[PDB]
Amino acid sequence: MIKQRTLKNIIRATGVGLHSGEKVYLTLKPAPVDTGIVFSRTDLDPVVEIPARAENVGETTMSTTLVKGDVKVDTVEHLLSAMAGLGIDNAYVELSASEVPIMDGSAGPFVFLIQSAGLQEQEAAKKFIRIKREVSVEEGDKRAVFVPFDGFKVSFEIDFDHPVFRGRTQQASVDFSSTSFVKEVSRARTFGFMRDIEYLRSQNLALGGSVENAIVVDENRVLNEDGLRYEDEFVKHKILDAIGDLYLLGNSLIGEFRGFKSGHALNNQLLRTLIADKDAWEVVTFEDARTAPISYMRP
Amino acid sequence: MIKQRTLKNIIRATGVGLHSGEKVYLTLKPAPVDTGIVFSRTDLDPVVEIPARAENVGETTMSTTLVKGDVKVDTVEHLLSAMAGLGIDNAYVELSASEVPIMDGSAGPFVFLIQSAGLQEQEAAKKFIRIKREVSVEEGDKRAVFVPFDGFKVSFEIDFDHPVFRGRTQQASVDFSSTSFVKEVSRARTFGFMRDIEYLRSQNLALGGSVENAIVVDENRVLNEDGLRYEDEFVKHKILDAIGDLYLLGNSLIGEFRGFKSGHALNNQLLRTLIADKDAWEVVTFEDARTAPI
Amino acid sequence: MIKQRTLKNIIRATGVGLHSGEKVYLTLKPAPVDTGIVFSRTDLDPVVEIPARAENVGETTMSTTLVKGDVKVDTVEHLLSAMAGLGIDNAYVELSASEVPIMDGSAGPFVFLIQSAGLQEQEAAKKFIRIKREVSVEEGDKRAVFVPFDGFKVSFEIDFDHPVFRGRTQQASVDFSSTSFVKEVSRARTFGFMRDIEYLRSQNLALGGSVENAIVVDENRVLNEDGLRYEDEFVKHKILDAIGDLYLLGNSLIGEFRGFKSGHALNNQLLRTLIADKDAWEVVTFED
Ligand SMILES: O=C(NO)[C@@H](Cc1ccc2ccccc2c1)NS(=O)(=O)c1ccc2ccccc2c1
Ligand SMILES: O=C(NO)[C@@H](Cc1ccc2ccccc2c1)NS(=O)(=O)c1ccc2ccccc2c1
Ligand SMILES: O=C(NO)[C@@H](Cc1ccc2ccccc2c1)NS(=O)(=O)c1ccc2ccccc2c1
Ligand SMILES: [Zn+2]
Ligand SMILES: [Zn+2]
Ligand SMILES: [Zn+2]
Ligand SMILES: [Zn+2]
Ligand SMILES: [Zn+2]
Ligand SMILES: [Zn+2]
Ligand SMILES: [Zn+2]
Repeated sequence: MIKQRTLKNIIRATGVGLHSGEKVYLTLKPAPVDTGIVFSRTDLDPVVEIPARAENVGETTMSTTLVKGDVKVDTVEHLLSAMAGLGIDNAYVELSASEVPIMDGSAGPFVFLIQSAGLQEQEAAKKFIRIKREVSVEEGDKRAVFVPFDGFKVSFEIDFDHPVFRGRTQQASVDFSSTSFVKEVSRARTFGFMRDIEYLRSQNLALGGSVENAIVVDENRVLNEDGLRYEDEFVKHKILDAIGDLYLLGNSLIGEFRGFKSGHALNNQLLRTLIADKDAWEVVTFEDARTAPISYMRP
Repeated sequence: MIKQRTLKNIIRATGVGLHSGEKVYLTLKPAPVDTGIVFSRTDLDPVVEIPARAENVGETTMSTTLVKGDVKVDTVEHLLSAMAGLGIDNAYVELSASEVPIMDGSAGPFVFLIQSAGLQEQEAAKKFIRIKREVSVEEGDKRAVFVPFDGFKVSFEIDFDHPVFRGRTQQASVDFSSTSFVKEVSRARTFGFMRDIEYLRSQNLALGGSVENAIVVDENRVLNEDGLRYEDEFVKHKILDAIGDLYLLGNSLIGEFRGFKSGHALNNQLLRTLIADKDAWEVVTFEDARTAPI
Repeated sequence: MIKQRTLKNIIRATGVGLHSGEKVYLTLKPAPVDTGIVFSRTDLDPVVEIPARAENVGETTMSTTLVKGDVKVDTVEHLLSAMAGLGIDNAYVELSASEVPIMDGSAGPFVFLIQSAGLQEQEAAKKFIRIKREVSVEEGDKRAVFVPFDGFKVSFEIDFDHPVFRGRTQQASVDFSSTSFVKEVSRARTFGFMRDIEYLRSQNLALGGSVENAIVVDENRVLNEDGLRYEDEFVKHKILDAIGDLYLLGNSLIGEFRGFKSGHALNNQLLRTLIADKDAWEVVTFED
């Protein structure tokens, strides 16, 4: 049987909130079978929990935001990408504030935290969502598509014609496993223009955001002193975001995603569209010695 | 006088439908005086005819689509460009499906079929639509203009800033006083991005679309093994498109067209706007061919 | 005390109207204290006056247009930039038509005409509007912002990815405590594509527009035989426009403006937003 997985131990970490600029306290905890990933606001009394599911998504402006009433948690997608990447089905993510710390702008830190906590296989079948037919959404020139595929494959293309981007890799495809996620995707940082940072920092927004947690460009060049982690870092980050946003489905996906200039809003719209078309997907498990077409890291 | 023209004989051909990926059966037939170009769906019972006229254009998303009720024929513009280019006034176009076959992505195959069918002059004056005053339309950054001109002239400019287009010819003008439609325009293939083909195919659209019927590019380079036919092939295909779309006026044009990033939608809008402005045009004939534009 | 300033003498000029292609007559005249800059349609009877104030701006399609009822004056910003740059508080600008003549497409001619008129210091304190809190507006990808600053600074960035604009300065800052408006900004000409000119002409518009009053480009190159007045002429002209548009506040600014692809419409929207946000600004005079 292909089994569900959680964390072996509790692990804690801290970092700055992108929005607040204040220190946020993060705790990852084990969770029972069929819990999924659940965020909890432990600064609140009573504590408020928000399951990481598509139906709980609120705003999708800059990051993916989860909401329950007036209570929110944003900046969820990078951590969720790491949970998806390492095959973590069940976990609690406790936070002292309304956002997951941005860390270095990638999913790398979260991969390392999960690894440090250790993996624990659980006595319950892992559920997968298999794409059975094509589903797509578009918003202007932006497109996001699911097609059937025996495995998990994520493709993405951006299109920037600014000098800084002309001739750089702007398309990539990853045939997904834990191992191809950790080394080829997880450390890809988010990115934006310095003029966009300037604009947010004026009007006192994104107070924790800097070159320390993003690739920062201007019209002509990359401004980070140490350059890029990967030549394809820009497009790899979009793949990272897509993996994280798609994990709001609540289970590992068996299929193929293709994005063109897609963002959190379109990713979420694609999920909603899939979920509502019951003919386009099925829940599957792999029992009695059968195996899944996706490879995950051994505990 | 300058006489109306039809085909001398029937001619048949086949080609894959861009949309369906299925073989489509095409027949070009002679037609009486004042018929214009009429498309006929022979797969339907009863047969449904749609005159190739500006008023009959439904959608314009990827190609020019003629519509009558729930029946449509799209990808009409490349064939219409050849009819316009060779001066065919009257003809029936019978089709087994909701699209004209895409052939090689240009008007070249239709030039052969029309010329092989032969030209037949008819005992009636050929009517022309002469532009008397400027008319224009815009949509976002896109523009389309008619300007008075003693002849027929089509100018077009595109504006792509992707590396694959930076530096390539993206503007051209053809004055048909001196210049041949067949030699200078007809063989220019349509074009687009491989990422768009991928997407369309995933939607079961463009099931017949490939490098065999388009110039296919990515962000940085032309993907076709043997590259372009002409250096200016991109912008010349836009001129081909304009000539075909403008022939939905129903008559040869005496005037100048100028497009900037104009597509089938804006082209049709220009026609509808022109038609509504009754003082911006007139119909003319030439009892002495010597008085016509060269 | 820092005093208000008007013109010393009346000065006249003529030029082609950008829209009409007709000869337009202009007169600059002194004005009393607290008049501000006032445009006058002196071709009409009775004469119609439109104060150059943010509340009187109508259309912002290609230029800034002032309106009172059905009477308009457009293309005001280049002249206004000159008035602002030379510290002219009070003046009348009389016109024979609904547009300020375009001249050479820059503020240079207006600087020279104002300079020719001479300066007259007046017996009243000059009022400044000081920015005390950040104010911002946005429209699509365009942004305009005021930030507190001890002086006057204009920062601007454009973003064109056409070959003709690549490899040029597309961002500039001017701190007017160190930089001279007259030598570093005022001569920057307006600019646009020849295809845009051709389109306007076919609509019987911009009949007076040409290489004689603009930098004209195509997709790949500058078409003017003479090149550029400054390497950064394009962005400097946007700064020039910003200065003109901002002078519709009615007084000189103490603060910093930052624009990204901001045009006349967004510039005006920023002014109207600032005016309404009373806690973000104050009027100040200087006794010494
Ligand atoms: O990767 C993201 N979401 O998954 C980023 C995308 C983003 C959006 C806007 C930006 C503006 C300027 C710079 C970088 C930017 C990236 N969204 S985010 O994680 O919420 C984020 C937003 C703003 C930031 C500013 C500066 C550093 C890091 C940031 C991250
Ligand atoms: O020339 C045309 N109409 O007159 C083409 C324009 C077009 C639009 C979208 C494309 C996407 C990718 C490649 C080429 C494309 C060309 N419209 S079309 O004749 O309907 C057409 C559409 C899509 C195609 C895909 C692939 C080959 C040929 C095509 C033709
Ligand atoms: O500087 C301006 N306003 O402050 C110009 C901006 C502009 C707009 C559109 C253009 C089209 C083509 C060429 C240049 C252009 C400049 N607006 S304007 O002063 O009203 C103006 C408009 C159109 C013109 C065409 C030709 C020359 C000069 C022009 C000035
Ligand atoms: Zn679909
Ligand atoms: Zn750019
Ligand atoms: Zn991200
Ligand atoms: Zn591009
Ligand atoms: Zn075409
Ligand atoms: Zn361009
Ligand atoms: Zn200007």
